[PDB]
Amino acid sequence: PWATAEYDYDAAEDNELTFVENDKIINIEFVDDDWWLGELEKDGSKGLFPSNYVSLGN
Repeated sequence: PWATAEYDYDAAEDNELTFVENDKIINIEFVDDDWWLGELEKDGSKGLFPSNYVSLGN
């Protein structure tokens, strides 16, 4: 599925995404309970992000 960011998230590590509220994260992979892997719609970057920063769908 894809999701919409509810809050800005700033990466703190090289393997993380950085995004702002309302950005879409696509091709989500549920690799962990608290951290998911995804791809930004806006630029194709991929990485980990804390799951509570997004909400699936629109």
